[PDB]
Amino acid sequence: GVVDILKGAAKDIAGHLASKVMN
Repeated sequence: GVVDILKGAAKDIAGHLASKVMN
């Protein structure tokens, strides 16, 4: 289940990062 935790983390990190890409 570690993946769920790790991946769930990338979502928050990559989420904010990719947020600027959408523009």
